[PDB]
Amino acid sequence: ITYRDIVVKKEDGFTQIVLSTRSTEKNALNTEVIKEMVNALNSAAADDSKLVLFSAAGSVFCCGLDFGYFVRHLRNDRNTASLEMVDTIKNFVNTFIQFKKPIVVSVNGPAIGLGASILPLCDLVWANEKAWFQTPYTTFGQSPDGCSSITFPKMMGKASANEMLIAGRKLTAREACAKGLVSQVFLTGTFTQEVMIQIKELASYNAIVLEECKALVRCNIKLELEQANERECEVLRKIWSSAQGIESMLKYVENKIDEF
Amino acid sequence: TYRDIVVKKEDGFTQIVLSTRSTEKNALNTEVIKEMVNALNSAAADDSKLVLFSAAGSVFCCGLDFGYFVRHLRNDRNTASLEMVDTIKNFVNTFIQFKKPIVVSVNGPAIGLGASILPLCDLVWANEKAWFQTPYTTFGQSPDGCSSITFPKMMGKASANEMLIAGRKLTAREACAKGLVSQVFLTGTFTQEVMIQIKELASYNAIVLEECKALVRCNIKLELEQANERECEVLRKIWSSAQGIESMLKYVENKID
Amino acid sequence: TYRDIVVKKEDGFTQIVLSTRSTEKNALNTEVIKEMVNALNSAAADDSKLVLFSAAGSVFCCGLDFGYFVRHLRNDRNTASLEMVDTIKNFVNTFIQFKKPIVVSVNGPAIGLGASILPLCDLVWANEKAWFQTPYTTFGQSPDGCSSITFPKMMGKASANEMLIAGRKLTAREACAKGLVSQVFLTGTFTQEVMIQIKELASYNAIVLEECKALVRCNIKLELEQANERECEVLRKIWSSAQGIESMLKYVENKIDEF
Amino acid sequence: YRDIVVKKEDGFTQIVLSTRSTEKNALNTEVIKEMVNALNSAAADDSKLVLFSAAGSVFCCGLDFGYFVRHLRNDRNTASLEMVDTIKNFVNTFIQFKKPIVVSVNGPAIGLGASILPLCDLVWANEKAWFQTPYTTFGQSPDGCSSITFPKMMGKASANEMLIAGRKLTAREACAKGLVSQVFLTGTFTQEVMIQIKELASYNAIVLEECKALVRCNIKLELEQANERECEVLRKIWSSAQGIESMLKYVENKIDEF
Amino acid sequence: ITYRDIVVKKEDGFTQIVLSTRSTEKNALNTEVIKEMVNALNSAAADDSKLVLFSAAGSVFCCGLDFGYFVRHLRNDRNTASLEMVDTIKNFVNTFIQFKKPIVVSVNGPAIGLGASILPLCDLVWANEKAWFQTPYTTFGQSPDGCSSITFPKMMGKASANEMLIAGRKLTAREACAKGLVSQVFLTGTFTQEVMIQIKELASYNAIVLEECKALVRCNIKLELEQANERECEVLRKIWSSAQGIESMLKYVENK
Amino acid sequence: ITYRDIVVKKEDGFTQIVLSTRSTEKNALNTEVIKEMVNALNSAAADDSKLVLFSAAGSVFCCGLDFGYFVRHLRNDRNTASLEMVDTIKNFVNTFIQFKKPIVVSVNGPAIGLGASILPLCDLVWANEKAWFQTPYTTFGQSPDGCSSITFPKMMGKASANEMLIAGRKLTAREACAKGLVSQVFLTGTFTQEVMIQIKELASYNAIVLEECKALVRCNIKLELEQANERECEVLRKIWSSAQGIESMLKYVEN
Repeated sequence: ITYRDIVVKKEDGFTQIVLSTRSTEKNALNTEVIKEMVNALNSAAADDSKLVLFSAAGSVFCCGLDFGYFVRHLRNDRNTASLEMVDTIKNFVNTFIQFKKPIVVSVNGPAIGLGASILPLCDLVWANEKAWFQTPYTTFGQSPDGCSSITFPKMMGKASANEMLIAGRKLTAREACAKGLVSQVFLTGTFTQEVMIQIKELASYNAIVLEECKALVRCNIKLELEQANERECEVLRKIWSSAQGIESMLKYVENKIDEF
Repeated sequence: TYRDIVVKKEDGFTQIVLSTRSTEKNALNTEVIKEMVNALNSAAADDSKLVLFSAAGSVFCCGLDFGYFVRHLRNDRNTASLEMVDTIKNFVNTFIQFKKPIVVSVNGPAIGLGASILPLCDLVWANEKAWFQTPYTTFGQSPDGCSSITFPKMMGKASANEMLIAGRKLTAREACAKGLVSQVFLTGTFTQEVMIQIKELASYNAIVLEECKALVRCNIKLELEQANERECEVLRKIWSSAQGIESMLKYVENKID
Repeated sequence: TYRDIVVKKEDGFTQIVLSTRSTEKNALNTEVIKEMVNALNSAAADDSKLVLFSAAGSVFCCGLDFGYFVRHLRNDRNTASLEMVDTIKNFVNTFIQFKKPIVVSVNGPAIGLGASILPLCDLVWANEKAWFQTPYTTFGQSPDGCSSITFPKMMGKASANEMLIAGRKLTAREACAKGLVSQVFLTGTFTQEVMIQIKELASYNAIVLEECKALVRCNIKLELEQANERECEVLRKIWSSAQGIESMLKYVENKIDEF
Repeated sequence: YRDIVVKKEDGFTQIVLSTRSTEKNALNTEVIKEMVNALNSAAADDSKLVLFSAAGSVFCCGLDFGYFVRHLRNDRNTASLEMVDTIKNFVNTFIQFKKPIVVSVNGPAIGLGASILPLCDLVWANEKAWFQTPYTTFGQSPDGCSSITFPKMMGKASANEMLIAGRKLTAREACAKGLVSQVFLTGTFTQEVMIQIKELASYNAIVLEECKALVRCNIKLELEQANERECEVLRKIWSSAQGIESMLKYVENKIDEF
Repeated sequence: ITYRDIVVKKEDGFTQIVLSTRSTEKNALNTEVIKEMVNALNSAAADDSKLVLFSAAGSVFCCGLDFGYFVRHLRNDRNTASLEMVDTIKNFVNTFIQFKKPIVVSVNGPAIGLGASILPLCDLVWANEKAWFQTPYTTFGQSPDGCSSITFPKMMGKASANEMLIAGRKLTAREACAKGLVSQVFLTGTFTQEVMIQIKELASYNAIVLEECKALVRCNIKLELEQANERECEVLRKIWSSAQGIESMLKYVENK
Repeated sequence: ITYRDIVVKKEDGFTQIVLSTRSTEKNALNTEVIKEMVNALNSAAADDSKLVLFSAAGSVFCCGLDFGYFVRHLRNDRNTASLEMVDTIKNFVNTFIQFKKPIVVSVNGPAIGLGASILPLCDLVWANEKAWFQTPYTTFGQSPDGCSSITFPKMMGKASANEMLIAGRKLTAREACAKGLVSQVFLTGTFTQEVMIQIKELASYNAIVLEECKALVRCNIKLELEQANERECEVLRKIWSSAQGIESMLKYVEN
């Protein structure tokens, strides 16, 4: 397949999946982009690669959900649109939870909201030093997504995780790395060649050793991730179908656009 | 009316301030614990969105008042160690069961039970001059406040044992890096800043705040409960023994602080 | 007397010092493992309040002696990998089951099994010059020592995989920031600070120390047991396979020690 | 409430399934949300326990497939999402319920009407009632956590005779298999149930609730996990062409044995 | 070692522990009786037996906790006494949980309360047809003990378990056998000789095989039992340290 | 698709595997018969049947492991042979654990040791009324196999499980049905007739539905079964490579 909003590049030993949106700005996630992503992942699961590189094109890595888009739909019909909304997010998150091959994610810029919370679901997080990370859930008017309700407290402690989850604090690549969110930081000048050279190193390893490393790590966390996803989504379906949650989303979008 | 605490009902939040009169340095006796639990029970049932837990004086909380407790253990070992353990369990569980977010503001040193309760709260705000220690092996006790699981969870077992076994102190900056503290505040503007930040938190959607806490507390709650009971059972055993009382007396007669 | 370790029964603590003769740079063969288990079983029964696990020489423990195990696998794959995997499993379980606190002293590189057993101990005291690696992808192996769960628990999944999959080395200070090491020492005063702090710990209440260990280890023990079993099950599969034998044969032959 | 009758009494609240928007106490969306509402009220009131019973000749024939297949056939995607959401939340209300629930079974319990019974605490059945979970006849995988609760009370082989083979159990054989906990004679079923409920309502409220809590304790998470997995599967079956097809076949062909 | 409330017999291949109380009626359990049992259980763990036979003398196998005894102590100081009471129960129950050899329990009279809830902790339950079984906790005014909050639902399903735990119903030996509580029912006439024949048969088996069958079975459920015992005792302590809980026990003992 | 010891029938909606040994007595299991079953199951898994029917030919179902076969091997080389034996049992048992389609088992006569202990790993168990069941591990001189150390207590309680596991108890088809080991009992005259009617009934059901019921029911117990299989095999390895274990089997075979 060729995609509207993503580019896929099949190499020997690895498959590249590049978020490069056209129907949204700065790699925002709407329904269509998400189904393309899940589609590219499913295919990458089945091809002859040993691992996947998840990267993004342009300025930001992923700004998360496109609330400007979703708020129109929930305003039009909140009970249908939040069912669909929440079902596509859950499916998205589970695609990461279920993925058998290692996923290296390569972060070129800002990762926000759902663009940030999916990161812990991959196997290696490689950040450009100029990227920063935020899950401003309380600004959005939603509770956590992407299993960040367990993965953040697990990697940074509950207090530190709540600084992101409740207080909506941003983290530089180096702060995210210290808190476990990011596993390696790269100098900006040579980011993509350095990522390219390290990815090819990983692709030269035994495929079975790679799958087994990931399988063994994934054993005693997978059911926790499944449940967090299920629990988060249930909560989001009741918030996004509520009068306050819609209003909150509206309020957020009107403010976001109101700047010079 | 409260002898050892102050309760301030503010817009969207309730402030409980530790300010002891029956103890020095905000130390915890059974009486002080009782007040805090009741204050917390009241705050949970009121129309605030969250609780700010802070303290007054040079110290945040130096933990259990062992000078007070050792006297009671020497009177009646079995009664006093049991009441002591039962009141701690209840104290700890109140934090574990609490549905509203609790922000804790630490303006000075937090020692022993004063530091182990902090992981049970939602955010930990610390003055840069605050420091942290759980010198259980100096006291002559095993962990309290669930710290036997919470410390290993935030910092890994080794770093956690540096505190639990080796009795190491952490600066607010070191604690922040180790996950005990979530934000360090500058000394000059400490109280005004904490108040600005709590008010902004109290401006957030109440349901979003509770759901968020509910989703986080969710896969840890039973472990916390199990750990609280296990911790308290070991403490009752230690504090009812001659060896345990001897340790407490050693600490009270030898301590310099 | 042991041919690969020195045991110093001391006042309130027992020292187990890895100092192999049958292997180079404190590598682990079947004999070395067996002695360690012996010493740890004896130390579990003495009236020491705690164990200090140290080493002698320039390296702490470079992990599995692959030059030793490779011909042993090349001979009798099925039984030999069972032996090999069972002796590791037992070595690892001994740490998991140990009731007394273990303080480990690291005065050089800990590589592979030499590094993955550290999270099973209680305090990790490292010379600033010590470094840490689990280069599993280079060995041709899946994780061992329960590192499949312990590493992601202390440092998070992604940071753990930098070690487990990407084969990265950590300095003492970096290992400390990531949970693996609990105290870094200056090289000049390392062994003397370690001795004075061990004796301070040996002066604490024996019951209190045993109870701190029990409560901390409590909600993680079955996870460790299950992860050990699961990892050994996979290692039997890999080391008894054509490609896993070759990977080991390739490593011990191509390897040029950076320690 | 259109479809249920609540009867608070001394020490216990009775909730009677008595549908008028459906036949034979079938569960449609309306009926389910009334039941959840009534259960939530019962949780908040001063009763020590709940009696869940039914009016008419059938206890509950489960999902009203005639009602649901109309919705599924319009919009597979949205209707299967809504449908699974309402069942999950129904089932979850039983899972989370803190007071003992005694269920009084007066007639056939079928499909979801039998799969909820193990989520209650005592099951008292008329000797003339029978039990069936004909999932393979409907064309669905199990619901109500019966994928784990049936194997747990009677072993997997016997559970699959219900779940796969579609076999009926009399009240007596359901009793031997642990699904029913007491069988009563038919003539004065309601009189005898009522005296035993009054006996149970004489017990300490805290003791009753601690007994519930200590049992539900061991199994609550497994129940939530089974509910979750089943609903995931049903979302896939009911939004598929095979699934809709199976449900229409069922609705159109052969009518009721209750 | 001599005991006042139990008789221990070291036979060839098995040890027989007989509950035969002198300080209680109907083989009721008070602190000292429980202590003597834990002691004889530890001794039998250590001896050369392949397995233990657990039985009782008299018309009643075991009527459970001696509430007359305990209520006196709880009256004095409920706080302190409920802990002591709950800790000796926990330890008793844990002694069965951790026991590594097979225990065969032989029941020739009513087993009531704690007297019945320990049976699922044993390995084989052999009962006279005239034996019956009851856990009338709601009559006592307590929540479950002996791990019965998980052992009864796991053997009979939750609804059937609650007919015992909540409704306090009695099961005949036959009914308890159909429910998995009893594993073999014997006709009354030659009950003890029949039991003795069968225990010697079991003792003929390889000791390691016997210990290994037990360890592999117990392995899957050991934590759950320990946690059940933990929760149950925590709840019993808060019931027996309350006004309501002492009232319940007072009423029960007075009515008697 | 050719087998010495089993007849496979790729039928309409279902595949029937018939145990009919020649290399052993009474459908007994040795390395080769076990390896044939595994291959035949793996093939059934891959074909377009919606379910598997596991039957046996003649008057006995399966008397379990052939100890006359195995004990010569153990005596010859206890370490190698006890490991080989334990590895093939593990893979056989795991084949049942991991199986995605329902398996109906048709039990025509006695099921003994591993012949009875695999029964709980299947989904439906239909027994001729004259069929009986035993797992006499304490007579063989071994610990449990087939996951029966967890599956027996989960279906019947721990006490009734040890009647079988420790006490050598034999269940009639009726008692086994009452204990949850058998799901249906069929009167003698009409066993094979009825089994065939009923399996055709089930093969008329939706394939995905059948596979989903199996996946949902297995879900909850999968890891426990795997851990029990691993655990049992470890202990058996120990017993079968010990003098007392070899002594036990030898005695059993001589008697």
